[PDB]
Amino acid sequence: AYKLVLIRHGESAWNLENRFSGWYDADLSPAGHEEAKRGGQALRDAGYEFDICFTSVQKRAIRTLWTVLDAIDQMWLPVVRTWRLNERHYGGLTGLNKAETAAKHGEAQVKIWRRSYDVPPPPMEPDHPFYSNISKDRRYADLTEDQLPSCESLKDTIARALPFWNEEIVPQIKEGKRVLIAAHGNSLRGIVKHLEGLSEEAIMELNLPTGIPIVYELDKNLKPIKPMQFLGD
Amino acid sequence: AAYKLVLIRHGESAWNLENRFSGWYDADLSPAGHEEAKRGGQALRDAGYEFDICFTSVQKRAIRTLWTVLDAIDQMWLPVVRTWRLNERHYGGLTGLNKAETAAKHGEAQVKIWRRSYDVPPPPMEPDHPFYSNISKDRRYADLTEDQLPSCESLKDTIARALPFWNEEIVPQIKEGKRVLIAAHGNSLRGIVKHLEGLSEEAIMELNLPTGIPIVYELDKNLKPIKPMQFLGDEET
Ligand SMILES: [Cl-]
Repeated sequence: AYKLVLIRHGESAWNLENRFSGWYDADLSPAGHEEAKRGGQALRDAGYEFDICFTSVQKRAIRTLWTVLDAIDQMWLPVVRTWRLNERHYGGLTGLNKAETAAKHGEAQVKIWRRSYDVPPPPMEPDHPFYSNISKDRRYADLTEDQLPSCESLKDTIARALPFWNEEIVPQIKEGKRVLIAAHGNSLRGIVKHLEGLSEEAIMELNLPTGIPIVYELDKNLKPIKPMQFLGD
Repeated sequence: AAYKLVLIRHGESAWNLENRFSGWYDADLSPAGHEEAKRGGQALRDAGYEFDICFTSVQKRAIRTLWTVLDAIDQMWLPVVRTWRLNERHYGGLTGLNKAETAAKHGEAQVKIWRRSYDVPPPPMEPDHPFYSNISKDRRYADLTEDQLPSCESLKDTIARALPFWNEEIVPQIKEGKRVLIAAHGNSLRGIVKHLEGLSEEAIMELNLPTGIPIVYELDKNLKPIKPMQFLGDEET
């Protein structure tokens, strides 16, 4: 019965300003850092061991992983980073707060986005304040023109995250390697929806806790044998 | 030049504080060693250095130095490759002893040989040794063949198992134009330097690389260094 472990990073610096970060590379707030320390301790106390870790190219996820590996004394483990585990690309809303967003786009469009699985946000246009910061970052230089989003619905995020699951994480699990994935709410949502065969409405209702190891027990077909469980007190 | 290569040797370890031989023991950085890695990463920030792939050992003093550097230069997203072949020199049965216990147990004639000799090993680390199961039975070495796991290493041994990684995994990256950072240990970095500069056994045993200092190489199309190694930072350091 394979064991798989997910962890979602905690509060960021832009949460403290209630700003949409998306692909903006906000660091953890001091408290999000503390959350990751606690998640680490909870894996230490339970005696968890891994053989390989996956994360995004965003530092709130990476620092969460680093904190956990420090806590469980497995700093030596192989680490693989991919943009395909990044947060959902919130396009033109990147950097705005909720008030600014409602003023610019309307309460109507806002409710549509909050409820919808396949309606993207506005694209990040070249005049956007963070257009260069994100879409001209080196770390994305290898992506083709069609892979680099200017915005993403949840469906888009999941559609680009699941190829990485199948391509690099599934082979490790098949070999018996114990996997730890440190990433973001929306990419992990993709993983959860695929593992559990959830519906659109279901996954959009699922909200993953932060800083808490999420444990999956998988059968030989990598199908969950029971619902996800959490680690801690 | 054709290529830029940066090396960095980690600072003080927790066992440097007890004057104990570390080798493959996975001692963490002391607070001063952590501070040194911060200063080196800052010197890389201020010079605006960029990397595309990082190599390091499987020892947390090297790894943590690398993490601190990547943090300082806002490049935590870079691919990181860890390998035992960049590990510190394995000090065999001397692991855990201080200088005085080593002299008492082994004698002045023997330590004198051990300090001036490129290719005489320390005593092997036997199963009765207090750190044998901590090191040799660490699951992180469980994929090494029997002949690869050392019980002890001369400097020549360390260099001998470091150079194949340099040749097969690092050199292809350099030749692809990728800008490499290597965060490792004095004796493994010594291997890389001796191969890069064609230094003699004598010259490499007299070369002590500064800790916490970015070491910059400019290499030609044949990965030959075009000038002496350079250190980045305030003149003070
Ligand atoms: Cl890493």
